[PDB]
Amino acid sequence: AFKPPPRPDFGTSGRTIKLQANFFEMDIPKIDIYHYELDIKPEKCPRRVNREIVEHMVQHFKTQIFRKPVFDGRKNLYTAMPLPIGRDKVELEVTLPIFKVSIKWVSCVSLQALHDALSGRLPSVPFETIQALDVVMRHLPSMRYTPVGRSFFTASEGCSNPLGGGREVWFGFHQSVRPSLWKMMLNIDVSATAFYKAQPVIEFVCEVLDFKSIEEQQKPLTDSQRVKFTKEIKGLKVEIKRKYRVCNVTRRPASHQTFPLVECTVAQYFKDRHKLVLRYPHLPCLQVGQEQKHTYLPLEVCNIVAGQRCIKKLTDNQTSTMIRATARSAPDRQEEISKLMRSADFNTDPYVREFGIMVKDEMTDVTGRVLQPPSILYGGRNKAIATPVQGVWDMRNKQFHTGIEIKVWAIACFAPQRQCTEVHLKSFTEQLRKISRDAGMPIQGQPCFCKYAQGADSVEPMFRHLKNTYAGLQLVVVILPGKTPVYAEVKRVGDTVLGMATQCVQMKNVQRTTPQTLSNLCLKINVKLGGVNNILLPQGRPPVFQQPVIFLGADVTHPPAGDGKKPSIAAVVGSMDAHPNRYCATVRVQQHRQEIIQDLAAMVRELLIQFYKSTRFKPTRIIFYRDGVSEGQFQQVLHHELLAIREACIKLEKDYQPGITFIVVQKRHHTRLFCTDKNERVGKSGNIPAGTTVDTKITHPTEFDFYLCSHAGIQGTSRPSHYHVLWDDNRFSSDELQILTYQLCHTYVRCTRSVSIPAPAYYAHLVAFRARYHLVDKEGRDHQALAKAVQVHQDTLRTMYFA
RNA sequence: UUCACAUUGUU
RNA sequence: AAUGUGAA
Ligand SMILES: [Mg+2]
Ligand SMILES: [Mg+2]
Repeated sequence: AFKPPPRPDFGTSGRTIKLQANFFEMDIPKIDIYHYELDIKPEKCPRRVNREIVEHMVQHFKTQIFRKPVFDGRKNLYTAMPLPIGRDKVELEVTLPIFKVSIKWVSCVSLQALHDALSGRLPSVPFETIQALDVVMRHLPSMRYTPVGRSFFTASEGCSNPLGGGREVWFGFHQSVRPSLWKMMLNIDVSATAFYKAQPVIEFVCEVLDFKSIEEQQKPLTDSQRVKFTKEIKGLKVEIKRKYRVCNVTRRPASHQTFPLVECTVAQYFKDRHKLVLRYPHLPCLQVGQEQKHTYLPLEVCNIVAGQRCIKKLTDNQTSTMIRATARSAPDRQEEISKLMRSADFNTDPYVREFGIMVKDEMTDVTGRVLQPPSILYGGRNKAIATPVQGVWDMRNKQFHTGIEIKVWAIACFAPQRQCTEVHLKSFTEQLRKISRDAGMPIQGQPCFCKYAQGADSVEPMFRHLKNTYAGLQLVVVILPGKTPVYAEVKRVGDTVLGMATQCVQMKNVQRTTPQTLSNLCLKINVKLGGVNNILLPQGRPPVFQQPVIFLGADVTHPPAGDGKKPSIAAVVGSMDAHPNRYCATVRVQQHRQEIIQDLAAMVRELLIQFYKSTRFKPTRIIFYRDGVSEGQFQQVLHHELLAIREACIKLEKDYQPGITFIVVQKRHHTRLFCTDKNERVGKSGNIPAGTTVDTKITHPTEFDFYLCSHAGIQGTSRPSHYHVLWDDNRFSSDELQILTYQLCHTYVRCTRSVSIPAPAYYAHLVAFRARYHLVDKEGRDHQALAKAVQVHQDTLRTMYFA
């Protein structure tokens, strides 16, 4: 239950395609790097400050110690050659315009062993070596650019990309060192993010408060303005030589604001001590440093410090500007990455030079294979077969495999009548019934109930009435004016309080209908009512379907940044037929920002029981798609969760041991794939075609992983999903697993398109999202409360309410 | 809330 | 959540 299976073989299905990857081959010497531990006192210093300290230590003690070491920013120092220190732990006094730095030799890192690991010779890739290489490649840019995670950012020279509110777009790149079947690879991608302008605080005030000039406000500021500004600058760093974090903004103007020196004002203090007359004394001051102290600084003497990323949310306009700034088609992105790498000068990096490393300035050529899409089987009387072309198909002249006959339904319109009239509702009903009839989901008549309502308060009593009054009620269609807290309430009542099927529609989609919109809407409706939209062509499925098999999807969605308290949400879905089409859901609230699904065993047990209830089979196989786990958590996650699945099986039945395949689905990596041949590009975005598969050259040297871009690239540059097999009792071959995954990408019911991840994982996402909606504004006893919030009604348990 | 894709995620 | 590109 510990180590990931070796790659069984290489895929052979599908026609070849020439690709380029944003992986750049690295030359690594055979020598041994030497690793030393570093302890810096005081120990609370920022990583930047630590790097500065070590740099200064090397420059001040260059004599008879040390030539060019690299530092990870905390406790790790690597050197290409040994240091005249042996294993001795020495204490160095470093004074920087006060720091005690102890150096103890830890170990040796053999790059030769890494060469053994990249070949077949060594079973595993030694992580210490990878980390060493990463510290090497990260040393220089960490002190030249602004490090953000594994990326680096900078103010692009010659360009200004203002966002408003004292913010601008900084451009940069993700850089990571990764082992491959081929060589060591430098993964390089371009990115952009919001940073605070390094402008005077006065101009920051002007941009925040919308002043063209500071003279627009000659008064001391309204409380609204002072608060609006306080919320913007609080937490940011300003300077005068001296760095300060802004903890507050004084209420009183600099002329009036006082402090004890006996009391003295700020304006006066800057007159007497600094010979400074304040040109804007009517404006307030910034309280900096410790908030228990009384250090107040005028706005005029302060600048926003450069290199501070905007953590706060961007406004709608700032976001629009951001997207316009960073919108790149696939070829445009390929060229920007290439331009970046050619101008990067990695091989002239003195620290890269010290460790004898060479980096190839060209993208790696890779051969992909474009898998054939599955045929999609429909129902009705004509039993049409749809053939996905470039990851897309449609439902024109097609009927659902199993269409629900709708006899009893209602309409609840929370939109104002003056905006969404009865005529609109009637026309909408006619159109929807036409489309529904075409799709094989006949809405046989008019709704038995159609009334207007207002506010969330009216939801529960209206729904309670509906459930009491109309026997055999199948659906309530809820018309919403737009973004409103009524949606969350309709879902709370419907899914968790009364167990009623709802379908919400925006007012604008009722006022102006299109065949396509109504079609997709009919997809959702048919699914919610227990229907089967379509199935994979039975004879076109891989042989895994010859025995009972269940498909599980799992995801943990986490609370937004700058948060605590809000729980993480874990969602697991399971297939309930042989198609596979129908799914059931399980969802739990859990510890804040925990990736490991805590209650997995119980969830899986539920899903297995329900599977048996639906199919009268016990799965001989369990295929588990696990979204969002990064490499650094493979071991922990697999250890807990695999054992959880096994436990769920054992407790269900003595000696019930279905084979488990554990795949990690990853969409948030930095691997990009591009068409080498321009004539292979698809659409306006110029992306690789749906079905593109890569399991060579840039993948793992020993393990079972692959890239599958299962979706059509509509806009920007596609993200090919990465699949990493952490465990496989079923002994899948690459071909069968890749084809299975791809086919699963075609079973997603909310659209007639192949999606970017297999339907189970996507459904898991939808479930966690709905749970987020159930928990809106609700976040021992509190865990019980939150658990209750996400617990769906009994009549909702066997449904696809999350569609 | 029709949907997918993509982006931001010592004063 | 925001913002874009699109679809029978
Ligand atoms: Mg997740
Ligand atoms: Mg959106």
